[PDB]
Amino acid sequence: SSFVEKMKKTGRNIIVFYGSQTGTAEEFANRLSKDAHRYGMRGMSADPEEYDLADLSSLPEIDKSLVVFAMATYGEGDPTCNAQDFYDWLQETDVDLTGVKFAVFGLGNKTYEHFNAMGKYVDQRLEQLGAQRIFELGLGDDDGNLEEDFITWREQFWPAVAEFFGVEATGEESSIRQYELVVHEDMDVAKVYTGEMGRLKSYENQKPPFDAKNPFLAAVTANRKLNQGTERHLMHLELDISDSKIRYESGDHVAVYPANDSALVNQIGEILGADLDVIMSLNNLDEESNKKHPFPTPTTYRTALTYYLDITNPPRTNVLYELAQYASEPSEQEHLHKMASSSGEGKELYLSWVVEARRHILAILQDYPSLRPPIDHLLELLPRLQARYYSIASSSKVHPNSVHITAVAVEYEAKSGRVNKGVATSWLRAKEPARALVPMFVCKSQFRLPFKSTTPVIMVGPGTGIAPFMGFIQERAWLREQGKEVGETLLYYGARRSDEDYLYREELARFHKDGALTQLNVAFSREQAHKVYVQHLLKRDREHLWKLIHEGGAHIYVCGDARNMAKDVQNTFYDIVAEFGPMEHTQAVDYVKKLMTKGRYSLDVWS
Ligand SMILES: Cc1cc2nc3c(=O)[nH]c(=O)nc-3n(C[C@H](O)[C@H](O)[C@H](O)COP(=O)(O)OP(=O)(O)OC[C@H]3O[C@@H](n4cnc5c(N)ncnc54)[C@H](O)[C@@H]3O)c2cc1C
Ligand SMILES: NC(=O)c1ccc[n+]([C@@H]2O[C@H](COP(=O)([O-])OP(=O)(O)OC[C@H]3O[C@@H](n4cnc5c(N)ncnc54)[C@H](OP(=O)(O)O)[C@@H]3O)[C@@H](O)[C@H]2O)c1
Ligand SMILES: Cc1cc2nc3c(=O)[nH]c(=O)nc-3n(C[C@H](O)[C@H](O)[C@H](O)COP(=O)(O)O)c2cc1C
Repeated sequence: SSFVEKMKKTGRNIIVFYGSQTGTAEEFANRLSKDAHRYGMRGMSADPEEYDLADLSSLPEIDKSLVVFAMATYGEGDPTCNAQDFYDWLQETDVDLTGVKFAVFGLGNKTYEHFNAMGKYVDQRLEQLGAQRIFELGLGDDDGNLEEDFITWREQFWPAVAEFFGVEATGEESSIRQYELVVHEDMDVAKVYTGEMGRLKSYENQKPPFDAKNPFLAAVTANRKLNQGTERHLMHLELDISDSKIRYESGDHVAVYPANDSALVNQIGEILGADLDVIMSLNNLDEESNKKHPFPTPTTYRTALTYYLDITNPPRTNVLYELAQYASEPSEQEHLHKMASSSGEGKELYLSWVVEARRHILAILQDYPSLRPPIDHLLELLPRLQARYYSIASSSKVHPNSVHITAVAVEYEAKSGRVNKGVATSWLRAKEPARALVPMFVCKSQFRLPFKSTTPVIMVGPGTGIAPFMGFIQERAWLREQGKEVGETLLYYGARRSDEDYLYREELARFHKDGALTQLNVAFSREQAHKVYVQHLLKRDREHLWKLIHEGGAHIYVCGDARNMAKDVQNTFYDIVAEFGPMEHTQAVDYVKKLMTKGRYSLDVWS
C-alpha cells in the first residue's frame, strides 16, 4: 500500500502522480510514465489519493528514483479533488525529504486569477522539505495551447533527467499501438466487467468505504422538474446514501459516473461495422508497462463505449493524426492531417471546425466516409469518461442520508450542424424513482459555513448556482430550531423570468417567513427591457452589506462562473468598500482580497 514498495515490486524507478479532475493531467502523467522506457528506465503513473505521500520519505531507498507531479489547478487555486489529501498533508508536515528528486508540471489557465497555484505550491513546498529539484517547474496554459506547452517542456525534461541518472535515449523504434486486441470465445459472465470503475463486481457488492475508485450506487428517490417554463429543463434530484457510511456537509460536491446515450453508442458501432457485443480485452504490447489495460477488461465494446470512454467531446489533434492513416480517400486524409498540424492555419481549421463547432467522434466518422478504422484501435485512442461534479444542495444536519442535486439539462445545437446532449445530465434526467441507481462519491470542499453560528452570511448564487445555498439555509434554519443563535442570512439569487425558471420559490418563501432567510433578494434578467443581476441588488444594499462586512464580520459566498459573474460581483464589492471605507479603489481591492485570504470570501467556481 506504499507506492514506494509498489515501485520496488515492479522495478519502477520513476513515479508520476496526477492531480487531475477531467483527465488532462492524468493523460500527461500516463505519457510521461511511458517515456521512461525510451531511456532504459521504468515508471508508472498513479493517483496520489490511493496512496500516502508521506511515503516520499522512503523513495531514497530505490537507486536513481524520481517522483514527477502533473497537477491541475481549480477554483481559487485549490487542488483537484484527488489531490486534497496530499495537499492537506503538504501543509501539515515537516518531514525531511533530503535524497528525494522531483519535477513538477502544472496545468493551469492564465485567464483565472490564481494561475497554476497548485503546481507552484508543490514545486515550492517540496523544495522547503529538503527534496532536490532536477528540472524546472513547467507552467502549462490551457488559454493558449496546453498540449504544446507540455511537449516543449517534456522535450527538455527527458534530456536533463537522462543526463542526471547516467542513461540515454535507447533509440527504440516505437510501436504506434500501445495495446493489442484479444477476443474471448467463452468468458464467464461474472468474469466480464459490465461498467464498474474498479474491483470487479464492486458495483453489485457494495462494500464501504466508498470513494472515487469504489463509488456507491445510490438510488434516486426523487427527480422533478423545477422550472415552470419549457425553454430549458431544470431538475432536482435526491439520492439515498443510507447505509453507505458516507458523510457530507453543506458546500461539498457529489460526483457521479454517467452512461453515454445508448443511441450514440449504437451508431458508432454501426458506422464501424462492429459487433458491440463481442466480449474482449486490450493488452499492453509492452509487457513491462504498469498500465496493463486502457480500462477494465475483459468487457464488451458496448460497455467500454458506454461507461469507460469519452465519445462526446471534441477529438484531440492526436486522435485525428492517428485516424488519418485510415482514410481511403487522399483529400480526406490530407484534411485530417491539416487539422492535426502545427501550422498556424492548420491549428485554426481545428479550433474552428472541430473544437468550436463541437464535433465528436461520430460526427467525424460521418464527415469522413473513407475513414474506416478498426474499432479496437479506436477504443485505445479515446479518453476515459470522467465523473461530473455537482454542488450538494442539502444539509447533512437535516438530510444525513440524502444528497440533493440541482442541475440544468444540457442540450444545444452545435455549429457542427447536429444536436449535442450532455452526458451526465441526460443520464440523470432519465432516472425515474420507479431502482434507478447513480454511482457516486463525495468530495469535500472548503466552501463551509462559518465556524461560529453567529457570523452573518452573504450568499450570491445566480441560476442553478443557488444549489449549495439551499444547503446553507436548511442548515441555518435547523441551527435556529436548535435554540442556537444565528447571524443574518442573506441570499442574492437571479433568474431569467419569474414565470420561467425561478427556482425553489416555495421552499424559499417558507425559509423567509420562518426567519431562517433574513432577506431574499431576487433579480430577473429578462423580465423587462432592463437586465438585472445580483450585483445590482448588492449595490442597492450597499449600506447594510458594508455594515455586516466591516462590523458584523460577515462571510461572503459566490457560486458559479469565476471569470465573469464572480468577477463582476468581486468588482461590485470593491466599489462598495471604496465608497464606505472610504478608500481608493486600490485599497478597496486589498481589503476584499484580504477577506479571501482571511477566509471570509469563498468562491465555488463551476467554470
Ligand atoms: C466544482 C463544480 C461544481 C459544479 N456544480 C454544478 C451544479 O450544482 N449544477 C449543475 O447543473 N452543474 C454543475 N457543474 C457543471 C457540472 O459538473 C456539469 O459539467 C454540467 O452539468 C454538464 O455536464 P454534462 O455531462 O451533462 O455535459 P457534458 O456532456 O459534459 O458537456 C458540457 C460541455 O458542453 C459545452 N456546452 C454546453 N452548452 C453549450 C452551448 N450552448 N454551446 C456550445 N457548447 C456548449 C461546454 O464546452 C461544456 O463544458 C459543476 C462543475 C464543477 C467543476
Ligand atoms: N459566464 C457567466 O457569467 C455565466 C452566467 C450564467 C450562466 N452561464 C453558463 O450557462 C449555462 C446555464 O447556467 P444557469 O442555468 O445556471 O444560468 P442562467 O439560467 O443563465 O442564470 C444565471 C443568471 O445570471 C445572469 N448573468 C449572466 N451573466 C452574468 C454576470 N456576468 N454576472 C451576474 N449575472 C449574470 C443571467 O442572465 P442572462 O442569461 O439573461 O444574461 C441569469 O439571470 C451554464 O452551464 C453556465 O456555464 C455563464
Ligand atoms: C472550474 C474550473 C476552474 C479552474 N480554475 C483554475 C485556476 O484557478 N487556475 C488555473 O491556473 N487554472 C484553472 N483551471 C484550468 C485547469 O487547471 C486546466 O483546464 C487543466 O488543464 C485541467 O486539467 P484536468 O483535466 O487534469 O483536471 C480551471 C478549470 C475549470 C474547469
